[PDB]
Amino acid sequence: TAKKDENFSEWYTQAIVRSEMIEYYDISGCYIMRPWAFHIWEKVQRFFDDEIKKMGVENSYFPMFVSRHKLEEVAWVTHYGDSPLPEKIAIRPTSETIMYPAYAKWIRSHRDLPLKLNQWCSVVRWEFKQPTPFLRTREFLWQEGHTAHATEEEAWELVLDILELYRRWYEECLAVPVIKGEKSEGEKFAGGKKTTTVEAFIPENGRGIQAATSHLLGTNFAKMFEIEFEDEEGHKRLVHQTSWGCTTRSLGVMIMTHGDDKGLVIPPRVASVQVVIIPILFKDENTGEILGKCRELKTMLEKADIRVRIDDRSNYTPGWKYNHWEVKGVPLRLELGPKDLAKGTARVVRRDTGEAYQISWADLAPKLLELMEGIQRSLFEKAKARLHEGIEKISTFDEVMPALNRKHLVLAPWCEDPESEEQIKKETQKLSEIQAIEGAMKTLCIPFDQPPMPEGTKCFYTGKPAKRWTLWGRSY
Amino acid sequence: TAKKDENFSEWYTQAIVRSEMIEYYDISGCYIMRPWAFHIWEKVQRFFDDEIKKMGVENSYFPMFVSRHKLEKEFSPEVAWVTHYGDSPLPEKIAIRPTSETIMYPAYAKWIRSHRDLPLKLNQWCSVVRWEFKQPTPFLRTREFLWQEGHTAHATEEEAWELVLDILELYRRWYEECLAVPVIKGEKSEGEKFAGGKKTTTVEAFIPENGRGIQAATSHLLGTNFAKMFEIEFEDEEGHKRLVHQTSWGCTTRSLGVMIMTHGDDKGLVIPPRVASVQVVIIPILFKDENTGEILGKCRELKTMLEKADIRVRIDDRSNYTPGWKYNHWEVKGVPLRLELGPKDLAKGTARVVRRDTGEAYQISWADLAPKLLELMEGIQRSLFEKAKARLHEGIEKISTFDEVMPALNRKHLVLAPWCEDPESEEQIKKETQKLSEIMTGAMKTLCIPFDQPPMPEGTKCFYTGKPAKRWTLWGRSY
Ligand SMILES: Cc1cc(N2CC[C@@](C#N)(C3(C)CC3)C2=O)cc(C(=O)NCc2cc(F)cc(-c3cnn(C)c3)c2)n1
Ligand SMILES: Cc1cc(N2CC[C@@](C#N)(C3(C)CC3)C2=O)cc(C(=O)NCc2cc(F)cc(-c3cnn(C)c3)c2)n1
Ligand SMILES: O=C(C[C@H]1NCCC[C@@H]1O)Cn1cnc2cc(Br)c(Cl)cc2c1=O
Ligand SMILES: O=C(C[C@H]1NCCC[C@@H]1O)Cn1cnc2cc(Br)c(Cl)cc2c1=O
Ligand SMILES: [Br-]
Ligand SMILES: [Br-]
Ligand SMILES: [Br-]
Ligand SMILES: [Br-]
Ligand SMILES: [Br-]
Ligand SMILES: [Br-]
Ligand SMILES: [F-]
Ligand SMILES: [F-]
Ligand SMILES: [F-]
Repeated sequence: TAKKDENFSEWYTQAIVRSEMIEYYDISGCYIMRPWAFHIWEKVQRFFDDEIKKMGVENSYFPMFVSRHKLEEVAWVTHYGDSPLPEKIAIRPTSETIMYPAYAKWIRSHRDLPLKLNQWCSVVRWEFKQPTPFLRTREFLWQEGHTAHATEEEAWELVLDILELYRRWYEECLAVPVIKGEKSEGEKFAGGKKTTTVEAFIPENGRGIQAATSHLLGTNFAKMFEIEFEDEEGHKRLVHQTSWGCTTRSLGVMIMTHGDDKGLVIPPRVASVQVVIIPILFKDENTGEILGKCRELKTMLEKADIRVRIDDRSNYTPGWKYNHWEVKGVPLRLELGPKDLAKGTARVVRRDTGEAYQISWADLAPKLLELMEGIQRSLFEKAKARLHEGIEKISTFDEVMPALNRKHLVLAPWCEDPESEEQIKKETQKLSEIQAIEGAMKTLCIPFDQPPMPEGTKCFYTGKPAKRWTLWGRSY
Repeated sequence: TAKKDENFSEWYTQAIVRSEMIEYYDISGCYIMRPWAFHIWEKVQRFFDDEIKKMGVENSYFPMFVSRHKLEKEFSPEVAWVTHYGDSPLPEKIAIRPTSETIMYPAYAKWIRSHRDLPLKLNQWCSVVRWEFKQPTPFLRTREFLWQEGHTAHATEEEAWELVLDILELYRRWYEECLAVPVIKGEKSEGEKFAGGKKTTTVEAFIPENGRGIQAATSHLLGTNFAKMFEIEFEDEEGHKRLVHQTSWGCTTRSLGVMIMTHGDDKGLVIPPRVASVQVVIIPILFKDENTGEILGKCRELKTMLEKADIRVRIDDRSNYTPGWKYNHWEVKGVPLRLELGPKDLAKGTARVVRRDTGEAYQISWADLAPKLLELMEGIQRSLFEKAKARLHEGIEKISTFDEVMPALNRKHLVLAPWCEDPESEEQIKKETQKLSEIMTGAMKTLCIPFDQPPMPEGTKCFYTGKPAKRWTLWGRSY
């Protein structure tokens, strides 16, 4: 009902509910993840988990509770039954304070390193602001990896390998283009040394959003938690640590990237159902001819590793089913009616473009595989083009507000001084308000891919010598 | 180092710490599950997840919090309550899930409208919290634990019951086929079944060293009781509203504890090959620079060859540990097979292989390695299971009268006794056995009413009440 570009947030809420991905919940900021969405989480989880296992990272499970003093918008447990606890305990917002004392105990010698752990769990961040399903929620599923190394070089190497896996999670599984970069000093994880990130862009509201993160923590947590090892010469040294995480936010980004006015569009690589078979039957009927052929076609397609679901539910019209599965975002629908039975073909409609194909039964499995690769690729390339058109390369501050009013990001030469970022946030916030009467812009990332910087280029805000091209915009 | 048959509890503590399975934590009743334990969990999780997906069960994720009014729709002391965010008190307190019925079933009532929506079959892998102020046991009884909970809804009772039994058979396979732990299928007594369910089925395990039974997993026929409570109804094909027939089932990381206690020995863990992330560890014997490069090369060749046979191999080529250290390390961790390669073996074209369960050593040519190791692993798996099954059979005494109860309990055995199944008699038996044990609770309770029933001769009396016995019932002290 709501059009994606006209009323984006209403479009989003409608799409995630009518698709049967999300059920809203009486406790604000928490959502039920139904199988249509949870299957996508399972797919990217399997991909990422298989890859980090190749790197020697091992899964674990640490408690969801942390004691008050060890933690020093956290949800506090204070009672069991009607009886108060001796001390109140917090639900994890992240697990540094839960894991790193164990790391201190475990690590004694250089022979104990590197230590590489991951866990899949949920965390709780009880912010009072209004939630956004998938993107900003009070409880969410994630994975957090935490490693420790004998040298800075090895930790940094892992940071970048994990960031590349996050690029693949988004770009290869979810067909979402992302930008690799480094966070500004004011936006990085405090208590880390350097934060790398992959950033995505939502064209409909012009907002950047952080997609995943990979931190070079350095030795600051080692000194805080006394994580030391004896080296090959017998001297005590601090470990060099990393941590990295990615959440069900990724599903939200996928939904927003590929959806259209009709509803969701799910990339074939992660879709719970890749091909829905719709028999063209009407109430009663059922002689078995058409459903028999559908079952044959399902078996044949499943032998080619295609995920297939026959919607043989009675008392829905074929058009009702077409719209139902389009709203859910199934990438291909296969229609089988009497005419198709009589000619030995089936009619296949791809979700992203609406293009229809008449395919002989014998040709179904290869053709569908081909179409699937094409849909996946096309979804990514169109989204990549939109990303490129949403970034304006500028040189002076007078170009900022116009570009933000076109719902674009800006790539601008920046001095990288931390005070200027706050200034810029405030100054853009003010200018925005003033227009509004008739909203702040921050750094998203300093991209790894740096265009050339002509000698003597000035920072777009301060006029001081610019160091690097920086990506700015409004953000989630 | 404690011996398993002398101080069982300290043996267990040392076994799970020394093998790097658990780490202690400052919040009582919670433990850290280290990677070595988590590998076994991942194996049984993958097994069970694949099998329920073949049945059409889909995974999902429901919130960890539930509202007061939803939680108490109809145990209360065991629920952890969240009352504050930062320093602000919530308007109303919210609870952490001890189980998810009150969270999922309102959603079921909304989602189910027509027979076209059935069956609805969902599962989730998560953790739950039961805040008992009693002493925990690592894996077996903890305040937070990992589990899966499945919840299904069906148009008919017959279909629901078939699913209950199919899931219970998957739990039998989880314990017996993966973990090599024998279990007994049965039905819970009226006093021990899930309240507000119709029939609870169970698989039960036994710990010989302390004589205790323990529930291994559970599968409930809920019937229509929760459908009434939550108004989960469907319009059948003639437009009449009908109640759904429901099931719920679960199993936890307690399974790992049971595996440890069943197969572990004085040397530490013993991991069944089917759940071992490392089935064969290859130890290069490096000493005085004798043939270092050729030995390492041959180890890598053997690893490739074994992996083509789908054997899970690790080469422990770490230079900062001696070979003898590595032998002990992987023995304490329970790796089923150790492969030793030194210059003597390199010359002979053979390897020395030692199996963890018995310590027997084999000299195996390289060309024979893969089929011989596959044979040895199936032998180890089967032998672990069979020896545990024999201990289970020897731990059960079939009795007729109440006077044989306390002697059998003092032999650390369970009893199989003819029982009237009256629920008051179970409470009376619990209290009386506890009293007699005084002269870790000594009470004896029902473990299950086994599916496999011995003959019941006409006129057999209940071992306690003397009324006519209905069925043979398995009783013991328990976890
Ligand atoms: C799912 C998810 C995901 C993320 N992030 C953060 C970065 C990250 C990435 N990359 C991680 C964690 C991986 C590193 C990611 O995914 C953050 C939140 C969140 O901050 N939740 C609390 C909350 C609740 C709420 F009702 C409202 C707000 C709210 C409203 N306005 N503002 C400004 C906040 C916030 N949640
Ligand atoms: C891991 C786990 C597992 C199980 N169960 C229950 C049945 C089940 C099976 N099969 C499930 C859940 C699958 C159906 C299973 O695995 C129960 C508990 C537990 O009751 N935890 C709380 C607690 C903490 C604690 F510190 C101490 C005690 C305690 C000490 N003495 N007594 C009498 C209690 C209890 N924990
Ligand atoms: O959570 C982090 C840092 C990193 N932890 C490991 C996974 C990847 C992740 O980026 C930063 N962070 C974010 N939000 C937080 C919210 C609260 Br509440 C607390 Cl106490 C602490 C934190 C906190 O430390
Ligand atoms: O948890 C159950 C019933 C079933 N739920 C689904 C998975 C399998 C499981 O056996 C029984 N049970 C057990 N312990 C509980 C503890 C508390 Br606290 C509460 Cl409120 C409720 C319960 C409670 O309902
Ligand atoms: Br994938
Ligand atoms: Br974060
Ligand atoms: Br027909
Ligand atoms: Br004991
Ligand atoms: Br899984
Ligand atoms: Br339970
Ligand atoms: F150092
Ligand atoms: F596995
Ligand atoms: F290896």
